[PDB]
Amino acid sequence: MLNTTFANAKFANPFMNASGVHCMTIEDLEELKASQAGAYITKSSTLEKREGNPLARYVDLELGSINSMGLPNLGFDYYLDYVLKNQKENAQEGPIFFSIAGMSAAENIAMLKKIQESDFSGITELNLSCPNVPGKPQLAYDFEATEKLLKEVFTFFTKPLGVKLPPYFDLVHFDIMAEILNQFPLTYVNSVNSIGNGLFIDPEAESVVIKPKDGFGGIGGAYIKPTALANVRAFYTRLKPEIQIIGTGGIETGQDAFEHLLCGATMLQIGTALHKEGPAIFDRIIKELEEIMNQKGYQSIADFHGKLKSL
Amino acid sequence: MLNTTFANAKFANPFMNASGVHCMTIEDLEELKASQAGAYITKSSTLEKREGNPLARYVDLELGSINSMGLPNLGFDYYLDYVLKNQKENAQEGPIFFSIAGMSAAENIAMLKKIQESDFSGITELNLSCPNVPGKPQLAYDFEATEKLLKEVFTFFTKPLGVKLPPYFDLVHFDIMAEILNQFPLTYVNSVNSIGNGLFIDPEAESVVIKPKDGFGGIGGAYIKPTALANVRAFYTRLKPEIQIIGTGGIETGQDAFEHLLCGATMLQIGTALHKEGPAIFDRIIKELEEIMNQKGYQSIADFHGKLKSL
Ligand SMILES: Cc1cc2nc3c(=O)[nH]c(=O)nc-3n(C[C@H](O)[C@H](O)[C@H](O)COP(=O)(O)O)c2cc1C
Ligand SMILES: Cc1cc2nc3c(=O)[nH]c(=O)nc-3n(C[C@H](O)[C@H](O)[C@H](O)COP(=O)(O)O)c2cc1C
Ligand SMILES: O=C(O)c1cc(=O)[nH]c(=O)[nH]1
Ligand SMILES: O=C(O)c1cc(=O)[nH]c(=O)[nH]1
Repeated sequence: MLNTTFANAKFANPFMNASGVHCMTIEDLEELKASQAGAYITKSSTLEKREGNPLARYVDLELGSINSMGLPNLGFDYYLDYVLKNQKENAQEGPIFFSIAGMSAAENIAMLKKIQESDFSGITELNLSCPNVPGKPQLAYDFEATEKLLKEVFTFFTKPLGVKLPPYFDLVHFDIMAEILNQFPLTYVNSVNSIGNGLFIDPEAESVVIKPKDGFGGIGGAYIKPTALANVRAFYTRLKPEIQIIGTGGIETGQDAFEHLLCGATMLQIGTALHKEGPAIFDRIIKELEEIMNQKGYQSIADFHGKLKSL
Repeated sequence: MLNTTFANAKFANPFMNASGVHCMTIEDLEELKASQAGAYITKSSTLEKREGNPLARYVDLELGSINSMGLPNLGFDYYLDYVLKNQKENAQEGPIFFSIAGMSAAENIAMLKKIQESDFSGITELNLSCPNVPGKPQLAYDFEATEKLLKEVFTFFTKPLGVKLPPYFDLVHFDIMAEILNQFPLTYVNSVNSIGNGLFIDPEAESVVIKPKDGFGGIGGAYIKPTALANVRAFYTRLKPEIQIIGTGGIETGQDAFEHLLCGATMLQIGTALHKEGPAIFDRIIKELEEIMNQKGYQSIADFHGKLKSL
């Protein structure tokens, strides 16, 4: 019942990991491949391998998570070599998704050229929102710099490309961004990365709980669902239908997933809850969603996709 | 133990209602005066009375609230006449706070000129984040327009003035705004208004839960505490010490208040939790904070104010 078409490919169900979670090593990626996820995405990579930030850099909270990982990753070539070899042995009803988060515009262009030049036939996700690098305004909060980068990208990049966006909080920003993105042949937008630079405090110790950046980190989980649904819905009513949506933020239960799909998401990614539970989450949440659909008489996601009702 | 000095005035404790909650009529305001709040603030006003948005416009949520009130208020002259008459009968160890939220730059200047010309001797709060008017980018997300307005204001306004800001999510935005505000003789900044334009869905009805704006509204409560603490802390390490801070966002318990004061807030405001519980919240949360302080050996807020430790 959760069969999905996205970016002209067929998936068994819309669920994926969110970039950054369970997707750093080839071993992690093979575990996602073995799970019941519909599709999976690599850790956002940079040209050089990176150790990332000092530890403690991820903390589980009652209502979600806070992190400032610092883009720890094994480097672009490691992920590219893995996906290229995994295309060479044909199996996943499913392109692999490949996230990049260069430390500059130049680095993102350089990685996109290598992807474009390679045989990669999967789907690439450009991270415009990589939030826990110290010293850089999220690129997707600078509308002019975003537009300039995308213009340069689409002078050469003809393979399927989505962008990973930070949350926006003002309807006029949704208007401005949809006007920028609508001029390109983008495959998708992925809404939302972490809510940026929140703070969690241990009141007993009177201190922050993560080490980097004086304790400020991206917030995920149940704290952010209201903003994530809003971002998915607000782009769903504004983007051209050529650009589809991946919804990420606060997905733990089948009900949370239902809600993103009702707003207009086509694939769904799970971050915080997958961190906590491990890839057994995918079997649990697919069953929760199917049970919701069965109670409502729904046999396919097209029965309620995008059909959130106003009052 | 909770005696506080702020804006050169003395208050019995730092707690207040947040603007918008329990502060629309004279009767509401007299109930906050009667309660144990240390101080209180009026509903944001406009020059003309406004009925505000269609109903359902406020909803209680398990983790906070969503609202799109539309700035329902009884109009500037009604609040000004009330505070002016309440200054005339001398009592509150405590200036009243007066919030304004003009529908334009002109209306805000017009109301500020009336306050400056009146005998008002309390404190004014200029709302730069009034989020549920349909058709207007939050003014405080437009740094150029914010700076231009504040420049004009401080050509004439000599009385104690604070600004109510929306949450920021990028450390560079904290830098830009602190640079703008630090050039003025502002009394305070009040961080945070709601998280803007979030969405809450009833999955059984498959619809949004508030009427105006296709169900998008400001989010308050426990959802937003990580963001509000970050915004208080980030302005506390950047603002000149002349500009003090009011923390608002997700305060329900003594521990939540403790955390905001640890970040640097001097006064605290309670929105969602006061909506739910009514003015008896002030007695409860004062006692909770006092108990935390007693357990730590603290006899005054200065023992821990702003002393949040990094790792
Ligand atoms: C541990 C961690 C690492 C993250 N790293 C990335 C990453 O490399 N790239 C990406 O685009 N987002 C990353 N994020 C953001 C997630 O992809 C997702 O957008 C965020 O956690 C919102 O989802 P959630 O509520 O399910 O956690 C990361 C999140 C987590 C918790
Ligand atoms: C019912 C509603 C009305 C609001 N109206 C205003 C108001 O007129 N002006 C103001 O500056 N903020 C208003 N806000 C925002 C609150 O002052 C406070 O910034 C927001 O609720 C965050 O606090 P909380 O987590 O304690 O709710 C209102 C909030 C509530 C829920
Ligand atoms: O690796 C990081 O810290 C990271 C990247 C990103 O895009 N989002 C986030 O929450 N963490
Ligand atoms: O009146 C409104 O809707 C209101 C104004 C404000 O500044 N903040 C908010 O949450 N609601």
